[PDB]
Amino acid sequence: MAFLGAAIAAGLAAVAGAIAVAIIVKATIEGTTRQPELRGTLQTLMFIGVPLAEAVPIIAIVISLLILF
Amino acid sequence: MAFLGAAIAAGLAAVAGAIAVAIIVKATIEGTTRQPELRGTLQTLMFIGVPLAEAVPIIAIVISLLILF
Amino acid sequence: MAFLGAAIAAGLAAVAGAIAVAIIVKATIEGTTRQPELRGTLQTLMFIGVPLAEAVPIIAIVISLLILF
Amino acid sequence: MAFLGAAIAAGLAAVAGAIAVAIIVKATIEGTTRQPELRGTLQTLMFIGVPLAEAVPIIAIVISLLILF
Amino acid sequence: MAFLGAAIAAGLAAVAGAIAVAIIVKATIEGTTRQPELRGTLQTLMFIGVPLAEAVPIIAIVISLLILF
Amino acid sequence: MAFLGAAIAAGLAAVAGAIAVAIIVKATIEGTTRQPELRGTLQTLMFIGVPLAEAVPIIAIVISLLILF
Amino acid sequence: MAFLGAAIAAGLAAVAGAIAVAIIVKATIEGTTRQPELRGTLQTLMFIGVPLAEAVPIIAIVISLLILF
Amino acid sequence: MAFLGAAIAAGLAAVAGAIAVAIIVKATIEGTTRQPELRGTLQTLMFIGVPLAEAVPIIAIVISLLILF
Amino acid sequence: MAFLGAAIAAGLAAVAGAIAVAIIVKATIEGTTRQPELRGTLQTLMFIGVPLAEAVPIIAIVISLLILF
Amino acid sequence: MAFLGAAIAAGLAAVAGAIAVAIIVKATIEGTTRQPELRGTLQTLMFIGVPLAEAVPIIAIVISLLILF
Amino acid sequence: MAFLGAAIAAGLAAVAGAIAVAIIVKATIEGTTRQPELRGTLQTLMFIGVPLAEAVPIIAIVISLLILF
Amino acid sequence: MAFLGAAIAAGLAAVAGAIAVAIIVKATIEGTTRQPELRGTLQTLMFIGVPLAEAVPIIAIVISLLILF
Amino acid sequence: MAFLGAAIAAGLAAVAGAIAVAIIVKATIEGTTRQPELRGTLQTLMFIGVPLAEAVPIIAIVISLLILF
Ligand SMILES: CCCCCCCCCCCCOP(=O)([O-])OCC[N+](C)(C)C
Ligand SMILES: CCCCCCCCCCCCOP(=O)([O-])OCC[N+](C)(C)C
Ligand SMILES: CCCCCCCCCCCCOP(=O)([O-])OCC[N+](C)(C)C
Ligand SMILES: CCCCCCCCCCCCOP(=O)([O-])OCC[N+](C)(C)C
Ligand SMILES: CCCCCCCCCCCCOP(=O)([O-])OCC[N+](C)(C)C
Ligand SMILES: CCCCCCCCCCCCOP(=O)([O-])OCC[N+](C)(C)C
Ligand SMILES: CCCCCCCCCCCCOP(=O)([O-])OCC[N+](C)(C)C
Ligand SMILES: CCCCCCCCCCCCOP(=O)([O-])OCC[N+](C)(C)C
Ligand SMILES: CCCCCCCCCCCCOP(=O)([O-])OCC[N+](C)(C)C
Ligand SMILES: CCCCCCCCCCCCOP(=O)([O-])OCC[N+](C)(C)C
Ligand SMILES: CCCCCCCCCCCCOP(=O)([O-])OCC[N+](C)(C)C
Ligand SMILES: CCCCCCCCCCCCOP(=O)([O-])OCC[N+](C)(C)C
Ligand SMILES: CCCCCCCCCCCCOP(=O)([O-])OCC[N+](C)(C)C
Ligand code: NA
Ligand code: NA
Ligand code: NA
Ligand code: NA
Ligand code: NA
Ligand code: NA
Ligand code: NA
Ligand code: NA
Ligand code: NA
Ligand code: NA
Repeated sequence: MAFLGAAIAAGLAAVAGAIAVAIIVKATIEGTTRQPELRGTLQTLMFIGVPLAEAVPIIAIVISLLILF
Repeated sequence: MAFLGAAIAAGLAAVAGAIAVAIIVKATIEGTTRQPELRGTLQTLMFIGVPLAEAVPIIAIVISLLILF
Repeated sequence: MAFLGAAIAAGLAAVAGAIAVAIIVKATIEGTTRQPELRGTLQTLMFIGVPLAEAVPIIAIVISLLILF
Repeated sequence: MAFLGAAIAAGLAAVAGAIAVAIIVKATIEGTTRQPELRGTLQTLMFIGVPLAEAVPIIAIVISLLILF
Repeated sequence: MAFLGAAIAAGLAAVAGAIAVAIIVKATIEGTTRQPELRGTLQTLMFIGVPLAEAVPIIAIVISLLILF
Repeated sequence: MAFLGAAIAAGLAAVAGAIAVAIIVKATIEGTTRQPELRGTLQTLMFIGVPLAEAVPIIAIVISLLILF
Repeated sequence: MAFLGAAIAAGLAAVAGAIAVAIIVKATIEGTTRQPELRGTLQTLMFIGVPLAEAVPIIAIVISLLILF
Repeated sequence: MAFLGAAIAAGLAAVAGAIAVAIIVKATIEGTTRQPELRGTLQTLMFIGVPLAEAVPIIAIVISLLILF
Repeated sequence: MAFLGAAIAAGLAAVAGAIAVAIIVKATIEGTTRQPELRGTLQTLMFIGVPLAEAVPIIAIVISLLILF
Repeated sequence: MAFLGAAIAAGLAAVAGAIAVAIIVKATIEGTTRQPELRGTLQTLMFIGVPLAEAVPIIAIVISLLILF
Repeated sequence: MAFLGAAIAAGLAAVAGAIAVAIIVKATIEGTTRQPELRGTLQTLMFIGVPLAEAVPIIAIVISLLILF
Repeated sequence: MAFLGAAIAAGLAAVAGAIAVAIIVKATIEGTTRQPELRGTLQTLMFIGVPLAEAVPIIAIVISLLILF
Repeated sequence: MAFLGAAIAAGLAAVAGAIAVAIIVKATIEGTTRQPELRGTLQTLMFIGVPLAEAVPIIAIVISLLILF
């Protein structure tokens, strides 16, 4: 039950984080394609946004380990 | 049952928080691409919107922990 | 059952709240990118809309805590 | 089964009400962007539509409370 | 089972009624935005349409109460 | 089992009836917006199509009552 | 088991019939809007098409009652 | 199990057949609006396609009745 | 288990078959509408494709009957 | 367990196969509509693609029978 | 359990393999239609891509068999 | 439980790997069609992306085997 | 439950990572096709984005092995 729990928590967090980053990274690739001169502005948005999007997935991962220990 | 509960809360919280942020960050990246001159305005919307979107997912994380402890 | 229940309520409230805020903030970012003069106008709608969209999710959070305590 | 029932009613009602509101608010933001002279008219539609959309979710919340108490 | 049933009936009715109302209201807002002269005509379609969409969700709320009591 | 059954039939009937009506009403709001001279004509199709779409959801509500009583 | 079965059969039949009708009535409303002189023509296609789409859902409703009785 | 099986078979057959016919009728309505001259030609394709689409659902309904009786 | 099995095989076969045919017929209708002079040619693709698409659903139907009997 | 297994393998194989073929056939019909001179070319792509798309669904059918027998 | 296991690996691998191939082949057909001069190069892409898409679906099929045997 | 596990690992790995490869191969085909001068550029992108996308599904396949042995 | 747990974590991790990488690689390909000069800029974004998006999926894989061993 602890195993199932930890797995569901880890599993959903993986999906959460991976898709979220992918959406953001795509956005900056498309924007950069549209406006090469905004490369740096766009990249900084990516670097701010990724951590924000991974925050709760990371927490859920931690909880996943707490369930396992 | 406590493990499963906590996993579900954290897992769904992860999905909610991560995707929400991505939608918002993407919108911001796109907007800034269309209108570089609006950078700051759009970044303010991001910084306001992100916390607002995280609020309930964060509360569900607190509940996930209350279930575990 | 109480743990499982508390989780289902909080988890679903997280999704509901996070996604609804994303949709509203994204529309606000988009409206503003399109018509920068309506920046304040669109901001006011975001500030009215968000509490409205969070209302039921927040009540579900309370019910979650009630199920738990 | 009461906890599970309460949660299910409350969580679904939260998804229902939050997303319904997001859709209505997003329409209002899009409409006001295109036709700013109509902001009042549209805001009235939003203030009518929102309560209408929240009606069954709230009754489900009330049912969630009856299941608990 | 009475609790689980009542909650399933009420949860689904809320999803049904709220989303359906949102869709209709959105349409009315988009329509009124394109053709402001039609605002009353469109509003009458909303007021006729909303009760029709809510009809069966309301019946299912009654059934939810009949199962609960 | 009766309770669970009645709720599944009522809840699915609600989703069915509410969404279909919404689809049909949206379409008549959009059409009326594009071709206001067709107001009456389109309203007639709405009034024909709504009962038709509600037919089977209503039989299922009846079956829902038969399971409860 | 009979109750569950009757509910599943009737609930799936309601979704089926209601959505199918909705798709056809919508197509009819859109078509009529684009070509008002084909009102009768298209209305005939609706009246042929609806019974065809409703056919199996109605059989499933018969099976629902056979299961209930 | 027989009841639940007959129900799954008939309910899936209803979803399959109603949606399938709706897709085909819609195409026929859209085609006729686009190129009204082909009314009869498209109607023939509809009359050929509807029975073909309905074939496996109807067999599944028969299997439903075999499971029941 | 036999009953449940036969119903899953048959119901899934029905959805596969009916929707596959609809997609192909829809395409043939759209094709014919755009290029009336290819009527015969597009029809022949339809008569080749339906049997091909229906091939595995039909086997699934045989397996459903093997399970029953 | 063997009946439920055989039904799952077969019913999934049916959805896999039917839908894959429908997607390929539709693409052939659309291509032939747009470029009638490529008829034979596109038809050969269809005849290579369909067996390939069905290879795994077909193996899943064999495995389904191995489970029954 | 062995049976149910083999069925899930096989049906999943069937869905994965068929749909992937359908997407790749549809791409080849659409591209060949737009730029027939690239028939050979697009066909090489497809003959490289299809096996790569099938790699893990085929391994999963091997596992399904180890589970059975 | 082992069989079931192994099957969930391998079937999800199959879906994951297959669809991902299809998305990438499709993108390669569509781009080469728009810009045949870049067929080698695009193909190098494809040969880099594919192994990356398969990394985790391949590992997950290893795990599936560990579970089974 | 350890087996089932490890499989859920590894399988969800595979879907997460595969799709995220694919979305990103697709974006890179589309951008490179639209703007061949940015080839290297876009490729760097891809080499930053991929490791990022696979981070949490990799942690879930690690967790999958913990659960197993
Ligand atoms: C458990 C299932 C996991 C996978 C669920 C689906 C994964 C894919 C999610 C991403 C889908 C949406 O993409 P996107 O980049 O926002 O497109 C934006 C397109 N524009 C450029 C026009 C804005
Ligand atoms: C349980 C697993 C759940 C997986 C959830 C995955 C959901 C991903 C949804 C992301 C897609 C939405 O993207 P977005 O930025 O709103 O743009 C959409 C509108 N435009 C393209 C025009 C901008
Ligand atoms: C476990 C289940 C998780 C569910 C996750 C579902 C994610 C849904 C995300 C929805 C994102 C899209 O929103 P939106 O901007 O209103 O549409 C865009 C419309 N425009 C084309 C006008 C821009
Ligand atoms: C279990 C949790 C489920 C969460 C599901 C969330 C889904 C939210 C999707 C809502 C999408 C709302 O976009 P829409 O009204 O089509 O925009 C159309 C705007 N234009 C008319 C300008 C194009
Ligand atoms: C259990 C979770 C349930 C969540 C379900 C969410 C469903 C939301 C679907 C409704 C999305 C919008 O649709 P609509 O406004 O009719 O069309 C869009 C209008 N245009 C055609 C002009 C773009
Ligand atoms: C239990 C959860 C059930 C949720 C079910 C929600 C279903 C909502 C989808 C129905 C709204 C769709 O609107 P529509 O008029 O077809 O526009 C679609 C956009 N076009 C007109 C361009 C096609
Ligand atoms: C549990 C069941 C939940 C209910 C599921 C709801 C499904 C709703 C799907 C209904 C979608 C409406 O399609 P349609 O109007 O034929 O397309 C119109 C396309 N054009 C307007 C661009 C031509
Ligand atoms: C349990 C779920 C039951 C409800 C499922 C609803 C499925 C709706 C399927 C789609 C219904 C209508 O789209 P369609 O006729 O394919 O044309 C769309 C493409 N065109 C715009 C070119 C015409
Ligand atoms: C009951 C549970 C299972 C229900 C499954 C129902 C699924 C029905 C979905 C049928 C949709 C098929 O649309 P179509 O004609 O290929 O057009 C698609 C054209 N575009 C891709 C360009 C939009
Ligand atoms: C039990 C589960 C059953 C699920 C059944 C779902 C079936 C839905 C399949 C729908 C596939 C539709 O794709 P398509 O028409 O090839 O794309 C058309 C795109 N263009 C027109 C732009 C080329
Ligand atoms: C449980 C089993 C359910 C299986 C249901 C699988 C349904 C898969 C349907 C997937 C069809 C996707 O088509 P596609 O190639 O992306 O075309 C998109 C056309 N354009 C790129 C031009 C826009
Ligand atoms: C059991 C679950 C089975 C799920 C099967 C999922 C089907 C695969 C996903 C659907 C196909 C996604 O096509 P894509 O090339 O990414 O976007 C479209 C490319 N354009 C930019 C041209 C629009
Ligand atoms: C077991 C269930 C597994 C389901 C996995 C299904 C995954 C489907 C992934 C398909 C997502 C494709 O999004 P994307 O590449 O951003 O297209 C964006 C194209 N535009 C920019 C034109 C919008
Ligand atoms: Na973008
Ligand atoms: Na945007
Ligand atoms: Na918007
Ligand atoms: Na509208
Ligand atoms: Na319409
Ligand atoms: Na239409
Ligand atoms: Na059509
Ligand atoms: Na077509
Ligand atoms: Na592409
Ligand atoms: Na892109």
